[PDB]
Order: sequence, then structure tokens, then C-alpha cells
Amino acid sequence: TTRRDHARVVSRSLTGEKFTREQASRDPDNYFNIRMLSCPAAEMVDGSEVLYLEQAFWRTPQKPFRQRLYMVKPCPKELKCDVEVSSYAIRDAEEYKNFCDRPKDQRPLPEEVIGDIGEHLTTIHLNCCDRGKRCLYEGSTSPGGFPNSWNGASYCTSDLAVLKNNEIHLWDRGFDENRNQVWGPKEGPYEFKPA
Amino acid sequence: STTRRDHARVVSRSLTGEKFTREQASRDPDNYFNIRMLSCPAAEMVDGSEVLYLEQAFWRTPQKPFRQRLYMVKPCPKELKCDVEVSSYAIRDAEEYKNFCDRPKDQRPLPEEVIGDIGEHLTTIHLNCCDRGKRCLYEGSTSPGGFPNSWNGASYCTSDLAVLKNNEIHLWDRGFDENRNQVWGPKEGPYEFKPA
Repeated sequence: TTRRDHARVVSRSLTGEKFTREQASRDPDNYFNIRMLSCPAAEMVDGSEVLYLEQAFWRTPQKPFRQRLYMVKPCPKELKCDVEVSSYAIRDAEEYKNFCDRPKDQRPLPEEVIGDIGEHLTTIHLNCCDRGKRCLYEGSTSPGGFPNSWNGASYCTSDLAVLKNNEIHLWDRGFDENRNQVWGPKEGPYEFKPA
Repeated sequence: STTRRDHARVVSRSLTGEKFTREQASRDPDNYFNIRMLSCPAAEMVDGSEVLYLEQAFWRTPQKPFRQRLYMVKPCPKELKCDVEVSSYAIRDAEEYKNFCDRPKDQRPLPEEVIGDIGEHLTTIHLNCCDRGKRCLYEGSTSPGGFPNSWNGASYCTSDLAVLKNNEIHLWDRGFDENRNQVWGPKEGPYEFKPA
């Protein structure tokens, strides 16, 4: 097991169809039932896999409220992490709506997916969890950045936990210039489990 | 002989009070949730502006508002060619003002600190009197191009506000990315707030 083995498990864990329905019925005050549908979209020459990931309210699965292109690749050996997960905005999101259930001929091809990658939103450095912990891999967006690199604008924070049987715990939060949470769940991560 | 200040006080009175989208959510649960809106006068300014505190909460968690605003309702300046000007502002420390409208005036931030705790100017809407036979009393949008916003990958935000009779409020807040994909807010239409 090296970092590309880890990345392949992380990449497989992130794809598929998932629901937060167990968490939604457990705690309806704080969590909704969200459907996550993820599929591989392109392979980089470096070996990095580009996955399409989208999230929708369970009652409107063809109207996703979040659409992303994820890049999962093994961490460089000089970087002290196992797997790197990066999410990107999509230049036009509507050509990509429900990308996972449309045949390859009538959806963006691997040729175009590299060009449709928009602004970089998150980078998460995952590490193998300790012995006995429930997770397989866990990590967050870096608590710190380069000095004077924050432009004073909105910033998002993302925590990611990969568990057994392709269970994904995702906590995407957004903040304003005065550090007040504005979007994303307040209590904790959404727990996505295979249908 | 009804002035612009008259229309602003009409708009102000219809914005205050406790409101819910529960009929719209019961009608269309696929696309709309039951959201509680509680608004009350926050401060009255010397130029004649009315400052309202307005929060929005998921009906299951009314004590955890997901959106807290300070709304300024005033008549449009004479050069602008509109009836009422409504502008929304972020709040300095949102948790300071958490559920501000049920706390009595002694134990909530005073009008002086309220205008002092005003944050970044988010939206500005120019409402106009609707014609007879229309369902609104006042309606307006953010002028094209919207206003800057940075949430979820957005680059700007739009807001549509319609004041209906008997303090019914239609509010549509949306965020769009740089390439004009909607990135937050409802996609199908405005939230319909009816008084409790």
C-alpha cells in the first residue's frame, strides 16, 4: 500500500450514489436528505483522476444545488500526506447536470473536461486514520495559508472523512469577511452512505 | 397626494412581523422549505430611514437563524425615479443580534450600536408602485449586474422583492458564479412569506 493505492480507494469511495437519509431521519432539525452522485470524468496525463460530483435535495435529484469537478491524486512524497483531494468550479455547470446518468456521447467528453475546470475552491490533504478509528482517511483544508494571501473576501472550509463501504463525511462551510458562517451545515458534516 | 415617505412607511410596516413560507412549503415541498421570518424596527435615522432587524430561520430551528440582516427602508432620492429604496446590510457580530425581536429593548443592542454595528452593504432594491390589477403593491429588483458576492463560488447576487397586500412578502435572493450559473438560493421562484 502506497499513496496511489490510497488514492484509488479514496477515488472509489467518493464516486457512486449516496444519501444522507439515515442522518436526516436521525436528526431532521439539523440535516436534510441530500443525494450525492459522483462519476469519473477524465484522467490527467499525470495519472490524477478527475471526478464529477453533484449534490441534490432528495426530492429534486435532477436539480443539483452543487456541481463540482474533483481531482484525487496521490500526495507527492515531499508533501507529508497520503492523498490530495481538490475540488473545482465548473465553467458551465448546466452541460454537466446529472452527468453520471447520461451516455458518454451526449455529455462533456474527457477532452473538454480539462478545459471546463473553473476556479480552484478547496484542497484537502488526507492521511490514514489512526488504529481503531472509524475513518479510513481524514483531513481538512489547511488551517493556515501563505502570509497576506487572504484577499479579504469570502472563504470556504472543507473537512473530508472517508469510511468503510464508500461512506463519505463532508463538511463544506462558507464564511464572510468577519468570520461568520453563511452557508453549509452548522453542526457537523453530512454523512453520505451508499443507497 | 401620497409621498415617497408614505410609500416607504407602507413598505416598512409590511416587512415587519413574524412570517412563514409554510403554505408554499406545504404546497411545494419538492422546491421550498418552511422558513420563518421575524422582523422588527431596529432604529429610526435622522434622514428619515427606517432600520429593521430581519432574520430567517429553518422552522425546525427558529433559534438558529441561517441569515441575519439589517434592512434600511427609505424613500428614493428625488433624482433616482423610484418610490422606495430598500438596502440590506450584513451585521458585525451576528450572534450578538441572535433573535433580536423578542428580546426587550433593554437587553438588545441599542439603536446607536445598531447603526454602529452595520456591516457590508449587500443589496439595494428600488421598489415601484404596482399598477391596479397587479397582485403586488410594490415590486423591484436589483439593477442588472446585481451586487458583489463571494459565496459558494458566486461573483454577484440578485434580489427581487415584491410587497403584496396584507403584509405578504415575496423575496428572491440568488447567487451566481462568474459564468452566470446560479450557485445559491432557490432556482424556481421567490419565497412567499405570509403572516402567521
